[PDB]
Amino acid sequence: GSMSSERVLSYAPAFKSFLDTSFFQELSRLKLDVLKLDSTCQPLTVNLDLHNIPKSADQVPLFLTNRSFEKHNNKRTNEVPLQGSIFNFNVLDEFKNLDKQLFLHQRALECWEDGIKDINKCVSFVIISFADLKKYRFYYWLGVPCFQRPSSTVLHVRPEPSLKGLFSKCQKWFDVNYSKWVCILDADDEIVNYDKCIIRKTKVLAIRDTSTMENVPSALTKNFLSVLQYDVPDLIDFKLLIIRQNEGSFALNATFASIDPQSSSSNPDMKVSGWERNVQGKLAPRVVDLS
Repeated sequence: GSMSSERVLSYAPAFKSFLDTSFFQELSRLKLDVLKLDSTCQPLTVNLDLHNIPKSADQVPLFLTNRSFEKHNNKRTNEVPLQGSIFNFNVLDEFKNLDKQLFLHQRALECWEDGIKDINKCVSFVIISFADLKKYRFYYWLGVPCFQRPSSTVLHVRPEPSLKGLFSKCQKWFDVNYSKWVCILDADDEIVNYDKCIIRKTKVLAIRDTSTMENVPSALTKNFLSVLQYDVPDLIDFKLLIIRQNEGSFALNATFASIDPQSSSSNPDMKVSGWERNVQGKLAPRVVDLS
């Protein structure tokens, strides 16, 4: 807290769920075929439209419909595909008593394992559900596994406006490279795919951000920064670009720091979070009456 404008970076939830009636109708149809099972997990695909996020939003909407259950074969115009899954529980008591922290931690571990192989694959979402087919009442809860490893590492940042010139090229790069969440500068300031050997030298990382909150990036940022630390353990100071398709991109002069002296360097804890808040702002399932 000596440099002016130095702050610890804070975050916003990565997505907001919007499940339309066709999603619940399809969930219902499919559930009728698995009544003998205690639970099922089925892949989902959604299309993110980072160019047309409503002004009223705080983060990108995650639109679930009947089509989300379908195999996605081709990209929709101006939209980025995101894979997730739905875990449907046929016993309401199990839906309720499932330890949600453990469950999301398990999801996060898979994102982590994917991410340390390819940083662009550490993003996902999960829906847990119970569907009362008699009442046509549906309980659901969106989780977006966000992991901070080490749990005790924070990111100190201040604005780096001298980098603002890069925003346009980053927007265009993310448009073209629709399967990627991050890009970096190479040693000649060309925008390229993340490469752990290049970034260790060039130290400039840009992220496709899902938040629209001013100066506050998506919590998904935590995932990317955890992978970065694993990839480049000696990296302390670097430049971080938070890229949005609106006018809200921002660049940061960033510094990793630990708030725990007795923290394990060989076996750091991973903090996991990302359950969506419900209509009342509580960390609990949402309930929809479709009858």
